[PDB]
Amino acid sequence: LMVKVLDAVRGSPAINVAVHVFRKLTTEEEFVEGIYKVEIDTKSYWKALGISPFHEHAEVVFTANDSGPRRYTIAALLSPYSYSTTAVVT
Amino acid sequence: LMVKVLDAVRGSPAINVAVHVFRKLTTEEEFVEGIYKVEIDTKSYWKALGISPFHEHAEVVFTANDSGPRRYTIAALLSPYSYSTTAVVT
Amino acid sequence: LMVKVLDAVRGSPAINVAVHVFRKLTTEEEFVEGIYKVEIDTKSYWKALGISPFHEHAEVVFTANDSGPRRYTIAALLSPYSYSTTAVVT
Amino acid sequence: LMVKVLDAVRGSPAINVAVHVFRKLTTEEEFVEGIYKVEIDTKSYWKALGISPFHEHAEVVFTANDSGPRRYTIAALLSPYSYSTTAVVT
Amino acid sequence: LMVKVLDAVRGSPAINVAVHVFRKLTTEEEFVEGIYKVEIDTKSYWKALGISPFHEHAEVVFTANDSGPRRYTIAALLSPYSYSTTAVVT
Repeated sequence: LMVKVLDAVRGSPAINVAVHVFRKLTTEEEFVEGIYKVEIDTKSYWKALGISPFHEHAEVVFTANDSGPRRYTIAALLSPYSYSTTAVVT
Repeated sequence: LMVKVLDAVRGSPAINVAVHVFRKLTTEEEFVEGIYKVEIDTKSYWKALGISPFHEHAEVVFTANDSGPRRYTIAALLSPYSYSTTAVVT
Repeated sequence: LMVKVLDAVRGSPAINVAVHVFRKLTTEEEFVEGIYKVEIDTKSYWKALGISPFHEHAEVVFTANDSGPRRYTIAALLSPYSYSTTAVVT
Repeated sequence: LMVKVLDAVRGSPAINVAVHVFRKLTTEEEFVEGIYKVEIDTKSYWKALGISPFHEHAEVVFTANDSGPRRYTIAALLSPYSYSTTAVVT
Repeated sequence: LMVKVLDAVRGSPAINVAVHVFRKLTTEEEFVEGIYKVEIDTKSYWKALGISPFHEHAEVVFTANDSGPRRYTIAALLSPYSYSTTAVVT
């Protein structure tokens, strides 16, 4: 096994490189999560409550209200640039 | 095995490279999640509650209300550029 | 095994490199989480409450209200640049 | 095993490098969390309450109110730059 | 095993390097948390309350109010620069 990336560079590039080499209730093992990973406004309400939740008798009301004014302005996500003009105006 | 990417570069490129080499209740193992992964406004309400939820007797009302003003303005996602003009105006 | 990244560089590049080499209730082992990972406005309300929550008798009301004015202005996320003009004006 | 990154550099690059080499209720072992990890406005309300919470009889009201004016202005996240002009004006 | 990063440098680069080499109720062992890790406005309300909280009979009201004016202006996060002009004006 032998990988080679970007051996010779002349100039001024804008580079995003990720080299991953692998050789060989909730269970996760022998992994990698989130190599260049972006989460914007990620919501998780109920996750992995437990072994025995709400088992015998339960009266549950679940109101999830996502509202209100929300502005997300991203000029560049995971987007390298060179000799470029990036601007957000208002 | 031998991979080769972008051996020689002259100039100023805008590059997004990802080289992945592999050699050989909820269970996930020996994996990779999210190489250049973007989640915008991702919602997960109920996930993996548990072994015995709401087992015997349950009275559950589930109201998921997604409303309200929401503006997402992304000029570039995973989109490299060179010698370019990127702008968001308002 | 032998990896090689960016052997020779002449100039002024804007570089984001991540080389990962691997050789060989909630359980997570032998992993890596968050190599160049961005979380903006990430919400987790109820997670891994416990072994026996709300077991016998429970009266639970769950109101999750996400509202209000919220402005997120990011000029560049994980986006290196060279010979570039980046600006956020208001 | 032998990795090599950025052997020779001439100039003034803006570099973000992370080399990770691995060789071989809530449980997490033999891992690394947060290599170049950014959390902005991360919220976790109830997590890992305990072995036996709210077991016999519980009357719980849960109101999570996220509101109010909030401005996040980040000119560059994990985004190195060289020969560049970065500005936030108001 | 032998890693090599940034063998020869001529000039004035702006560098962020992190080399990690590994060889071989809440439990976490044999790990590293937070290599170049940034938390801005991170909130954790109830975490790991205890073995037996709210066990027999509980009347709990939970109001989490996040409001008010809040301005976060960061010109550069984990973003080295060289021959650059960085400014925040108001």
